Amino acid sequence: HMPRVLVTGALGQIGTDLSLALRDKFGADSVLVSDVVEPGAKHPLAGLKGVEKLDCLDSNGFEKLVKEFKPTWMYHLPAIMSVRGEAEPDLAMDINVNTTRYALELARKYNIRIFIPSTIAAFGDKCGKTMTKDDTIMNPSTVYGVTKVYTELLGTWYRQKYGVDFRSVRLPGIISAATLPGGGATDYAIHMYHSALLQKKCVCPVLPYESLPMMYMPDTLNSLVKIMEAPLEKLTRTVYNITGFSFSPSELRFSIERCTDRTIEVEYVEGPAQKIANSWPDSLDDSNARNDWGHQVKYDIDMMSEDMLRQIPILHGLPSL
Amino acid sequence: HMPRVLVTGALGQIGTDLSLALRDKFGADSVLVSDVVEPGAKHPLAGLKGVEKLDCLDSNGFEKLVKEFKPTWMYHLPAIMSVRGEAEPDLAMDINVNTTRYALELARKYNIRIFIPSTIAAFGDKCGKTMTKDDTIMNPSTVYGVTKVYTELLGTWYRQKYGVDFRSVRLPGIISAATLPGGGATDYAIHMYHSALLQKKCVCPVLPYESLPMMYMPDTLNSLVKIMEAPLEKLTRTVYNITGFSFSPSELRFSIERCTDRTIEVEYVEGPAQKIANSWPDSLDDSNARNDWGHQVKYDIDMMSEDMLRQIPILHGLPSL
Repeated sequence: HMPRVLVTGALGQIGTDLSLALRDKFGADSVLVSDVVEPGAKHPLAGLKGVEKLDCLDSNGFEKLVKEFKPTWMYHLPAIMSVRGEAEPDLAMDINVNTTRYALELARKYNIRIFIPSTIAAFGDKCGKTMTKDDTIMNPSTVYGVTKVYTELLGTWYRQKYGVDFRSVRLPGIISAATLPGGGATDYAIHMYHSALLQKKCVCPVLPYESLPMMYMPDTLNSLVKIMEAPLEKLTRTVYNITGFSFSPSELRFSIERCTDRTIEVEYVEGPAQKIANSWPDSLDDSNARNDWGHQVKYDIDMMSEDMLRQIPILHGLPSL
Repeated sequence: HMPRVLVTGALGQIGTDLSLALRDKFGADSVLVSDVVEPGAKHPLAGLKGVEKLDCLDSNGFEKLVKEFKPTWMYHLPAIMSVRGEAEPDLAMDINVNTTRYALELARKYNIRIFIPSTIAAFGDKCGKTMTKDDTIMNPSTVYGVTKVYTELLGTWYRQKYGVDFRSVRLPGIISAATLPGGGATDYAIHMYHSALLQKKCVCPVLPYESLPMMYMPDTLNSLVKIMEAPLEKLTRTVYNITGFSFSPSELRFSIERCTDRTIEVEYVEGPAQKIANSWPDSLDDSNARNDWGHQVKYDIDMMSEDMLRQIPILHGLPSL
């Protein structure tokens, strides 16, 4: 008595862990996962069955896959995110605007319950940055943000017009031990944990007191399954803020140093992430999600740090303790 | 010392009258106007020179025209509007989302000051319907509205990222004597004037006390030129509410009956327009436009009605007085 689940953009951070959690909960031939490239050699789902190559800009191949697999749920996860979007805006528009439109059409044509994530990047500096509401001014300063406002609104219209069961959350910063640190908006956090484990200098591009809403991956995974399991009648809206807890870089540093009893050498040197982060909320009001469908958080910042400092050596072979 | 002006979607109501006003102000070889079809036989600019056929979904033809004409201003006016958009959403998305993206890219590549209109249709029922602000919640219930929120935000991002001089107003209901009445959201108004002149029954699909922001075409034309003439430094934003005055159907009826001293036989019978109109503002706060660039209105509802009742017989040969 269980869903058939298509995941697109499955090689991302969320897509990888979600795919594995869905397989474990619903069995692996109940779950098909896809992405535009094949899993890299050491990628967590390299070698596994029921992972496919699919360019979501190839609308025929996209429909062919939906036609053959017959999903009842789809997690449509491809996105060019905030930092990379500012370098490759053509691709962010193609992915985040065109493949969203195709995905919604397929959800309509094939009767699929469709999850498309939005993001705190859909907010900008007029949002009311403290305990930001579900409904407020949306003035995003990144093209990624701009495309996600459109995705929210387009999905919602599909719901009203065609009865497409469109569901979404605005993802906060998502922390996990699998992620590698580059230049993403909230990547300083993961760089910080690596710096602590390697006992090397951490140059942090987000300013020390710039708070953001954040969550640890297990809580995210839980809520992403849970919003899809809810019956439609419990949902008063299509798009929900969700949060775990807020922190700034100085607070994260504090949590890590507390667990290790070692001071991280940190220099706060503004980078591209700062100006973006500063346009985003400090914290979200996620009370609609709590009330309608039971969004819950088990991790606080210190439980998260304990788990991160234990996992990262295991998953990436950095030094432990 | 004058602009070179490209108008796209020039056969619409605004496009036709604007094209003629720009020609008269700047000379006709300073103005190129285009649309996807040729002007119908009796259309106001049938026969004229410097009107072209161009499918704005043909991005090469679009660039070829910009390349050859070398505009310094572009009024990018094609749109599938609120009622028709609900019947042809594929076309509204193609036009209102894809051609907007092309137009902005061209404005960037070719250094063009670009006007793309938005609309009160970008608002929905959470906007704060009285004296709606420039910045508020945008929850449009029509696909046309959804695409215009995206246009606002995308244009604004082009401005910030690339220095594209993107300018926009949220058009209220626009009244003019040239328009013919069909099923558009605010077409009851024009049907009402025809009913009065023909002394026939008027079946009105908007409920009698449903107020909307409105303006008469000459004031619109004025503001559309004026926002483009402003120097960039006077503009504190890219998108401006503009209004003339608000009315409901009963108020319009009142104005017309007052000018004619004849009672119109009106039956208020809800149609598709009502539910849409009811999600839109009653009135707009246009004080930013007034302050930054001098938006001004000469017509009130009775001056408008006097002019409409004089023009419509002249332009369409209905009975006069």
